Amino acid sequence: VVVISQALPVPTRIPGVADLVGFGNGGVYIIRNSLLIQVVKVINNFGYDAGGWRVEKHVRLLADTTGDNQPDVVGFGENGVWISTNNGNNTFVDPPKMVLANFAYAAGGWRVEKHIRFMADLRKTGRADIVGFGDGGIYISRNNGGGQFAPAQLALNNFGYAQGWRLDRHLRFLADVTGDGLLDVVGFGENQVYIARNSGNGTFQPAQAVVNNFCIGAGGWTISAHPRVVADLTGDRKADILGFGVAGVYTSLNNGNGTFGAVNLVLKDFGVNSGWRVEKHVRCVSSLTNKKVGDIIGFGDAGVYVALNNGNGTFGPVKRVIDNFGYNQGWRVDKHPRFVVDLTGDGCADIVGFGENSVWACMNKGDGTFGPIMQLIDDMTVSKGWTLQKTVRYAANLYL
Ligand SMILES: CC(=O)N[C@H]1[C@H](O[C@@H]2[C@@H](O)[C@H](O)O[C@H](CO)[C@@H]2O)O[C@H](CO)[C@@H](O)[C@@H]1O
Ligand SMILES: CC(=O)N[C@H]1[C@H](O[C@@H]2[C@@H](O)[C@H](O)O[C@H](CO)[C@@H]2O)O[C@H](CO)[C@@H](O)[C@@H]1O
Ligand SMILES: CC(=O)N[C@H]1[C@H](O[C@@H]2[C@@H](O)[C@H](O)O[C@H](CO)[C@@H]2O)O[C@H](CO)[C@@H](O)[C@@H]1O
Ligand SMILES: CC(=O)N[C@H]1[C@H](O[C@@H]2[C@@H](O)[C@H](O)O[C@H](CO)[C@@H]2O)O[C@H](CO)[C@@H](O)[C@@H]1O
Ligand SMILES: CC(=O)N[C@H]1[C@H](O[C@@H]2[C@@H](O)[C@H](O)O[C@H](CO)[C@@H]2O)O[C@H](CO)[C@@H](O)[C@@H]1O
Ligand SMILES: CC(=O)N[C@@H]1[C@@H](O)[C@H](O)[C@@H](CO)O[C@@H]1O
Ligand SMILES: [Ca+2]
Ligand SMILES: [Ca+2]
Ligand SMILES: [Ca+2]
Repeated sequence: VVVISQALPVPTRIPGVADLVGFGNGGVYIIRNSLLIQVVKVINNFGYDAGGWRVEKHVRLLADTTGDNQPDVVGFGENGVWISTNNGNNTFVDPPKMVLANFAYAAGGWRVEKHIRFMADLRKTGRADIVGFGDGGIYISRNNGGGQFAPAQLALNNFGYAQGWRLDRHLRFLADVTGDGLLDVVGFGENQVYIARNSGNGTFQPAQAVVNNFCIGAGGWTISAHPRVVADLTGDRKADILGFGVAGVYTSLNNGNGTFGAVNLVLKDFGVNSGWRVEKHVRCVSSLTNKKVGDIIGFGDAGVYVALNNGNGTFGPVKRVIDNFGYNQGWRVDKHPRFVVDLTGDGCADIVGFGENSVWACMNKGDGTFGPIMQLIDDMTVSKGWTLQKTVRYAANLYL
C-alpha cells in the first residue's frame, strides 16, 4: 500500500528490512540492513560538497525508476533531474545521468518553498514517473524506461501555487482513495479536503471536495500545530484521513469509493490538549501488528506512545512502549530524525532514530509492544556533522 506525503516522500514496505540512506556532505552513504552493520559510501554525488546539493534548492529521493524493485537515487538538482541507478550489490552508477532538463531550480523555476516534487508509479508501469505540484497545477513526466523521461505535461490545473496552494497552509499527498491501485491526489486545501482521481493515463480528474474539515479554513487546522496523515485505517487498502487536532485524534473514513464519512474524535490523546507540539514531538501512523492497519505512534516527552487500531479505525488505550526516543531523552525535531519502519521483516513496524552520537533502534515484538533500545552504529549523526540544514536521511528499502 503506497502513500506519498510531504513528510515521507519515500515510502517503505511492510513487511521489509529497511535500509538507512544518507545524503551527507561527501555523497550518498548506506547502512544495509544485514548482519554486518557499517556505513558504505555509494555515490560521490548528491552531496553538499559532492555536487553542490542544497536542501533549500534541491530535492533528493529514492525511487524505482527501472522497474526491478530496487530503488534508484533521484535528485532534482540545479538544471535538471539526475539519476544514479541501483546496481543490486550495494553499489550505484556513478556519475549520475541527467534525464530531464525540468523540475529544477534553474530549469522550470522550481522552488522548495513553493512546490512539491515526488517520484511515483502513476500508471502502474512498475516505474516511477516524476510528479510535481508547481505553479499552473500538477505536472508529470512519464517514465518510458531506460532513463527515458518524456517532456513534462500538465496533468491537472489544480493543487498548484496559482490556485492558492501554499506549503504554510495546506497539505498534498498521493494515495489510492478508490481501490483501483492508482494513486489519486489528496489535498487539504483552504476550505476543503479535495481528491482528484487518477485516470491511469497521466491525467487526474477535476478536484472534488470530500470533507469540510481538517483544513485551516475548516476547523482551524494549522501546519504549525495540527499534523494530518493519509493512511489505511481499516484494512481494505483504501486510504482514510487522520488528523492530530486540539482535543485529540480525528478521523474521516473512506466510504469505499473515494467519498468520505463523518469526522469523529476517536482518541483523546496525541493532540495539543495532551501536550503535543509539532516543534517538540513526532507523530506517525504505521502498522505495528498483524492486522495490517494504521496504528498511532507518538514520540512524546517521556518516550514513545502507541495506540493500537482494533482493525476498524477505532483505537485501544495509549501505552508508553519505551522510555526513549523522547524530548526528555534529548531528542530534538531539528536534529534527530525518527522513523517508524519494518527493520526485521515480520510485517510489524519498528523504530529507528538518528540520535546525537548513535543511531538507535527498537524492535517491535510482533504485537505492538517493543523490546529494549539497541545502539546500531555511531555514525550518520549530529556528532559526525550530519545536520538537517546540510544533509538528508531516510529509511528506504533499497533491495527487493
Ligand atoms: C545540484 C546539482 O544539480 N548538481 C549537479 C551539477 O549541477 C551543476 C550546477 O550546480 C551548476 O550551477 O551549473 C552546472 C551547469 O552549468 C550543473 O548543472 O552538475 C554536476 C555535473 O556537472 C552533477 O554531478 C551535480 O550532481
Ligand atoms: C488552496 C485552495 O484550497 N485552493 C482552491 C480554492 O480555494 C479557495 C480559497 O483559496 C479561498 O480562500 O476561498 C475560496 C472559497 O471562498 C476557495 O475555498 O478554491 C478553488 C475552487 O474550488 C479550488 O479549485 C482551489 O484548489
Ligand atoms: C484543529 C482541531 O482540533 N479542530 C477541531 C475543532 O477544534 C476546536 C479548537 O480549534 C478549539 O481550540 O477548542 C475547541 C473546543 O472548545 C475545539 O476543540 O473542533 C471541531 C469539533 O467541534 C472539529 O470539527 C475540528 O476539526
Ligand atoms: C507530549 C506528551 O508526551 N504527552 C503525554 C503526557 O506527557 C506528559 C508530559 O507532557 C509532561 O511534561 O509531564 C507529564 C508527567 O509529569 C507527562 O509525561 O503524558 C500523558 C499521560 O501519560 C500522555 O497521555 C500524553 O500523551
Ligand atoms: C538525542 C539522543 O541522541 N539521545 C540519546 C542520548 O544521546 C546523548 C545526547 O543527548 C547528549 O547530548 O550527549 C550524550 C553523551 O554525553 C549522549 O550521546 O544517549 C542516551 C543513552 O546513552 C539515549 O538513551 C538517548 O536516546
Ligand atoms: C514551477 C512550475 O510549474 N514550472 C513549470 C515548468 O516545469 C514547465 O515546464 C513550464 C511549461 O510552461 O511551466 C512552468 O514554468
Ligand atoms: Ca485510485
Ligand atoms: Ca481503509
Ligand atoms: Ca519488525
